[PDB]
Amino acid sequence: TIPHLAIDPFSLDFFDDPYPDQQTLRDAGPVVYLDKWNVYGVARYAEVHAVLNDPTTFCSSRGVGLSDFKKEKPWRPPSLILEADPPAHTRPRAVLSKVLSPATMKTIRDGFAAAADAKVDELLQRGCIDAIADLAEAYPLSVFPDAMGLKQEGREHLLPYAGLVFNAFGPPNELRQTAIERSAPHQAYVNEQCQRPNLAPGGFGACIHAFTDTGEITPDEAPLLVRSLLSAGLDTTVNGIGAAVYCLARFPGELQRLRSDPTLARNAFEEAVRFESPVQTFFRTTTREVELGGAVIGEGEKVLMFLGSANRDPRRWSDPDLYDITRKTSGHVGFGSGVHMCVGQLVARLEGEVMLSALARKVAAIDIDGPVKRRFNNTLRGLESLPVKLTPA
Ligand code: HEM
Ligand SMILES: O=C(O)c1ccc(OC(F)(F)F)cc1
Ligand SMILES: [Cl-]
Repeated sequence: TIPHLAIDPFSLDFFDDPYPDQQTLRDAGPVVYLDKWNVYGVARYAEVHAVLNDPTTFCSSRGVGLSDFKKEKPWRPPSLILEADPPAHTRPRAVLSKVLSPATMKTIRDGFAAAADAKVDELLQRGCIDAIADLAEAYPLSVFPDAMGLKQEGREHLLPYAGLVFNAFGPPNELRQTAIERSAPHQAYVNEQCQRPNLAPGGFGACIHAFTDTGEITPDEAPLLVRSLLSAGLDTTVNGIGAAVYCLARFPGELQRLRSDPTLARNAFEEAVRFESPVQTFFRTTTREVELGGAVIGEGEKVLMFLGSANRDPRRWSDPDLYDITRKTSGHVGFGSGVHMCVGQLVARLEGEVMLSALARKVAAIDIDGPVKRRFNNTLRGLESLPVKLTPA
């Protein structure tokens, strides 16, 4: 009843061009079995959305990577939010929601926008730049560590640590094994920065620790919640902004529409998140036997959700393979859906908006002018290098 496929969604060939295999996964059936890793897969929008929105049946506390925490030791102590189910999930989630709230966004928006404008002005002086290292990486590095309250020393550990976290959700392939082999110095740095004395006043980290007297979290929960922001808060935005710039570079007609109305910046970023889906995949684990799209899945089974495939499913989207900055993007699953839906989405959207606004106002053309190099990661989709020429407006 359930089709069995040999596709390895964590192979370099798949990462290099996932779209044919993602159509094969969608068209084989609503539920497939991936023989390579002994997991179920759902690649259509309908089933991905259904799984995300039944956290009781499709839980997160047994891990959202391939590894089942009931069978293996987690590579690091479980996240108190990402790798927790209700009710344990609920109060840590509420704390992060209030730490990354609209009021916080109002306090940081002016500085984030000034840094975006400054970066684009700087890049225009150089003309030919690498849109990854010099923009998608450089801009988040210029605002987010400071917004966390991190000291300057050791920030070079942040992107390596994030690459490790996202590789570690994958199966035990070479990408994951190599990441873990090199992890010790990055874990040491990150864990140390999570302690209250090491987080500067008024930043996200200090605000988490300040919430430890309301009865929502205790002081011993705050370091791991800081760890969540140091795991998820930087490399995601790097690949979100990189996706948006890559989209504008490939689709000059959409850059031209964005220039003509810079208030489309926020939706142009949201559409880039749908179109590229920088966070490609997450797993759930079934807590009971369950019927999903005509399939009977037993208890204790891993289910792989293809978020990027769901965001390209023609059953849900018109012209899914087109980048359209005025698309009605509401409902895409690039930030997830339901109780775990990205708690940092207001930070991600703020960064993406102000960067695309700066480009819209200052840049007339974005032309790829060198070899494009892809970066391979078990969970993240994005580029290693994107050489572009920026023409000033
Ligand atoms: C374009 C940028 C981003 C994308 C595409 C993205 C994607 C996602 C997705 C798909 C989830 C759902 C995980 C699941 O269902 O298991 C999630 C959750 C989460 N994200 Fe984001 N994220 C981004 C930026 C950020 C930022 C900037 C932060 C923090 C500053 C952040 C922190 C988190 C946390 C802590 C969770 C776990 C929430 C929970 O389990 O309740 N993310 N993200
Ligand atoms: O809590 C954490 O450590 C954590 C780590 C990664 C993560 O990934 C993404 F969902 F994509 F943002 C979310 C949360
Ligand atoms: Cl760690």
